[PDB]
Amino acid sequence: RYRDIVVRKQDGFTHILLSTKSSENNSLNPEVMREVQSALSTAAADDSKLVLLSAVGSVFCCGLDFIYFIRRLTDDRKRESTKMAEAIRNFVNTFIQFKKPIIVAVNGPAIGLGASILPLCDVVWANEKAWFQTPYTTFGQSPDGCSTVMFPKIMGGASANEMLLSGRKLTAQEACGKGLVSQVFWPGTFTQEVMVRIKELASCNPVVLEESKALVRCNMKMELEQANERECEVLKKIWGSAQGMDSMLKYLQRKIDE
Amino acid sequence: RYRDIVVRKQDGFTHILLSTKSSENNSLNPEVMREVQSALSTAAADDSKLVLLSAVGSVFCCGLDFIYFIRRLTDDRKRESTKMAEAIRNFVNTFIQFKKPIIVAVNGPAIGLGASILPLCDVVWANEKAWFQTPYTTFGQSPDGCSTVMFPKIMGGASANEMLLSGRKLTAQEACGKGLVSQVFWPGTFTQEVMVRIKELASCNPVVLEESKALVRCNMKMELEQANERECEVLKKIWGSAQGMDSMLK
Amino acid sequence: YRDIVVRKQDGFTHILLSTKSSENNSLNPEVMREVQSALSTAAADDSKLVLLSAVGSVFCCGLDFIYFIRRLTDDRKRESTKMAEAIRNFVNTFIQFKKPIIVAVNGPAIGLGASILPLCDVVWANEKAWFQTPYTTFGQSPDGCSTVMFPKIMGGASANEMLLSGRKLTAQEACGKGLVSQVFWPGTFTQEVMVRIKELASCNPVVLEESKALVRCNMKMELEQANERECEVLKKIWGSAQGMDSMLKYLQRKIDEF
Repeated sequence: RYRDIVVRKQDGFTHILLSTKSSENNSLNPEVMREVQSALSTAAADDSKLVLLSAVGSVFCCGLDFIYFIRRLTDDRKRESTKMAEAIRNFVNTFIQFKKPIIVAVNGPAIGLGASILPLCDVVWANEKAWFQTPYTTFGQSPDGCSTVMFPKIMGGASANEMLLSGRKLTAQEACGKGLVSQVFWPGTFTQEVMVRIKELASCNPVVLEESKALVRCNMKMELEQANERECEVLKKIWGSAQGMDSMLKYLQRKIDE
Repeated sequence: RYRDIVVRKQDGFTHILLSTKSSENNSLNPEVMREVQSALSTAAADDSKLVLLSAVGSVFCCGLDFIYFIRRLTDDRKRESTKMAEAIRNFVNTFIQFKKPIIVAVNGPAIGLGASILPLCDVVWANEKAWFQTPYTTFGQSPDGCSTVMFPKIMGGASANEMLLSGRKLTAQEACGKGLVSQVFWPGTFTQEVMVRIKELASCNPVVLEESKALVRCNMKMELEQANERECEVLKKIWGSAQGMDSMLK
Repeated sequence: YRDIVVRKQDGFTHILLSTKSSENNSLNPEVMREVQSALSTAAADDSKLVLLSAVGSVFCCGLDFIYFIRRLTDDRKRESTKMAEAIRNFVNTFIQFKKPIIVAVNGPAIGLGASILPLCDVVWANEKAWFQTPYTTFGQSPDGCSTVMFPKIMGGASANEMLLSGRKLTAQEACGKGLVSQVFWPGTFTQEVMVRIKELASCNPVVLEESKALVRCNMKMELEQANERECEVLKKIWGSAQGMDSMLKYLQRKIDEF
C-alpha cells in the first residue's frame, strides 16, 4: 500500500527505500513526504534498533518536484504555497524528532532537500557515483531542511555559503571533506560495506544507541526547530508572490534549450 | 575620492579592490579601514546585489600596519591604543552587520586581520598564490576579527588554536580543508572562474540572496558582536600598557 | 609519580604518560589522579604551557577496563558510581585548565584517550597514530564531552560514525576531521614538535592565556553541562539490566581489534 517507498523490517532494523512513482527520479512531493513520515513513525514505535534509508535506481533524491509544485501554484497560489511550506516543515521536523539512528546509503545524486536532510540523519555512507548539490538560488528559493544552520556547522561558513548561494556540486569525496558524508566506499563493494556495518550496529544494545544519539542531538534540537520554522516562513513569502517561479522557469528554459 | 581602494559599480554588483597608498602590502591602517567601510555603506544602500572584494598587487592583505601603529603609539599610548582598538572594532562590526553577500577573491597572502575578516564574508575563492596566517602571538597580540569564535567554528579547536597560538601558515589547499576558503582555483584561470560565478550570482533574485544570507547569519550575529567586543577589550589592555609592543619584532 | 613522568624546564611542564599499573597507557582512577595532580602544579607554577605525550608505542588506550572489570566483580553498583565520578573529575580538570595544553600523539589514542583531545589546545600527531572511540561495541555511551565536541569539530555525520560505529581514523583522516592540528612524519615527528614547543614557550605567558581564555569562554559552561550529562548516562547504563553484556569482550581483544 505504500506507493512511493519500499519498507522492509528484518534483522533488528527498518529499511526504507525511496522509490517514487507519483514523482520522477525520487523527487519529493507532499505524498512522498507523508509516506516517509509514516514509515519513520512506525520504526520509532516498534522494536527497530535503527533505520537504514537508501534509494532504488540511479538518483538518491532530486529534492522538491517543482513541476508538480508549479501546477499546484497555478490552481491557488496563496493556499498551495502555504501547503507546500507546511509539508516541508512537517517532513523536516520528522527528522529532527526521530529518536533512533538514521543511517543513510547514498548511491546517486542528492539535490536540494534530498541533500539538506542528510545532516539531520546520523551517519551518511556514499560511493563515488553520489554527488551533492543545493541549487536553491537557481530555483529561486531560500534554503530548507535546516541547512541555513546545519551547513555552516558541518563545513564552516565559506563552504556553506558557496553551496547555498552558488549551487556548487560536490563529488562524494568532496562532500566527505565538507562534513556531509561520513565515509565513501568503492561502488562495487558499497552494498556489502554498508550491510556489514548495519549488522554490527543492529547487534549493539539499542538503549546505548538511543542514549548516545540523545546526547548528541540535545544541544541542537531547539535550534533545529527554530531554523526549520524560520526557513519555512521565508519560503511561504517567496512561493506566495507572483514572481516566485521565475528563476525556476529560466532554469527549465536553459535545460530544454541545451 | 578614495586613495587606498578602487571601487567599480557595474553589472549588478560593486567590486572593491584593496590597493593601499598610505600603507604598504595592502596593510590596514585606520584610513584604509574607513574607506572600506564607506565603500560598503554605499553598496549597502544602492542597487548592488553583492560585493566582490579583491586586491591589487601580489599581497591580498597584511593585516594591521604595525609600523604606522608604532609611530602613533609612542606619541600617546592611551589615546592611540584606544583609537586603534576602536577602529578595529568598527571595521569588524561593518562586516558583521553588512546585509548583502560579500564574495572575496584572494590572490596572495592574507595575514592577521586580513585572514580573520574572511569568516565574516560569505564565499572565499582563492588561487595557489594565496596563503593564510594569523601570527598574533608572535606580535604579542591576542586575536581579532572575531577569529576567537569563528576559527574554532570553521576548523575545530585543535586547528584554530594552532593558527591563533602557533602562527601556522596555511597554503590555499590547507586553508580550504580548514574551512577558511570555499574553493581553490588554478592561477591561470582564476579571474575568469571568479567572474563567471559572480555573473551567475548577480543574475539571481537579489531578495532571495539577502533572505538567504539573513537566515545563515542570524544565529551568530549577537555572538559575533560580543566576540568583537571581548577581543577589542583585550587589545586595549595589551596595547595600553607599556610592555605590549615588546614582542613586535625585527 | 608511579604512572607518569613530569619534567619542568625551559618555560613549560612536560607530562609523559608511562603507566605501570595498567596496559597500554590506560587510565584508571590512580593514573587519572596523578595526571590531575601534575596539572594542578603546572597551573600554579610559572609554566607557560603543558606538553602532554606518552612513552612507548601507544598514546592512551582510554579507560583501563581490566581494572574496572576487577572492581565490577567486587561491587557493581558502588564501583560504577565511583568510576563515573573519576571520569567526570578527570574531564573537568581539562575543561577548567587555563594554560595551553599541547598534545603530541605518537601511537593509538582510543576511547577517553581520544575524547579528551578536543579539550586540549593543539594536537600534533605522528603519521603512525590512529584514533578510535569504540564506545558502542563495549556497551558504553560516550565520554570526555565528545557528545558535543565531536559534532563541533567534524560535523554530525563524521561524529556519529565515530561514536556509534567505532570508525578508526588514521592521523591524516583525523586531521581532516578536526581532531589533529597537523601530522608530522615518524622520522621528523619529535623534532617538529620540539621546535614548535620552544617557539611557543618563548611567547608572552599572559598573551597565551588571554588568547586561550577568549577561545574557551563561549564553550566552558556547555562543556561542563556535557560532561555531567555523559557521566549521568554512564551511571544509568552501568546500573542497568543489560549494562555489562558487552564489556567482557574487552578481555579477548588486542587494542587494534576494538
